[PDB]
Amino acid sequence: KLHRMGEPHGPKVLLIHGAGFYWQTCFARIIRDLKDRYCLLIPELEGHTAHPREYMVSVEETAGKLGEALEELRVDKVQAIYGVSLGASVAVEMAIRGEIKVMNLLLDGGQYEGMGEMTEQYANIMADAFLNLLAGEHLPSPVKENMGFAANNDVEVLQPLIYEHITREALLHALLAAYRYDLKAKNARVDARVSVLIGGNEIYGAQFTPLLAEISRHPLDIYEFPNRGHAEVLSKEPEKISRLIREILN
Repeated sequence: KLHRMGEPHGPKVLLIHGAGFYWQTCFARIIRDLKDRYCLLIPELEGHTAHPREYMVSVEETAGKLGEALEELRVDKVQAIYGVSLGASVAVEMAIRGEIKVMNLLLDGGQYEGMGEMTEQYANIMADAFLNLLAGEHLPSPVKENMGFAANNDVEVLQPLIYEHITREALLHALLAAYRYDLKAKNARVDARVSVLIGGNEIYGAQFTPLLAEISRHPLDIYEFPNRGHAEVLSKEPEKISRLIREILN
């Protein structure tokens, strides 16, 4: 389930949303800003739809299926993948598999550790936290502070990104996939230039940049956004993501 907008023959830009998000609300403004010129391809993560017929199994299987959807459209090269949160793990995995050639990765709030048997317990907390946002209830400490929302702006920032018809099972499976992914273990190398977007209020925003740096055959570009938390630039200034994509693609 890969949605296609903008100029079909234009350069290809893939936009991959995160766990609990929705393709159509995550990237509305970005699509509007780039559709004049770019071919925007926007997948739905498994189960992130009104009537889900399946749920996510792993970052690897989601990346594999996406590569097949791209092949359907005869897309074998993309100029950029932007991925937010889990979507950044799917982007990286696409760069590693190599079915499809990837020139640039823009990774916003990626988490790539691989929690092994703690995966279940973290997924369940985060699942509940995210659904609670739909009630306007705040994230539990220390998650709230770690994600960069000590000002209690987590509801105002994240609530608009949570898919309003998401089911807990779908969200949970996506989070299990997110937390299970272990990038270090792959001993991977990517050709893509990697750019990392980091919100300055994310307490551990830079934790994974060393890992990404040994993966890329090219130096990393880091983009810092001050007083911003996890996915805050996407939520409230997606137009800066648009500008950055255009800039990197020149």
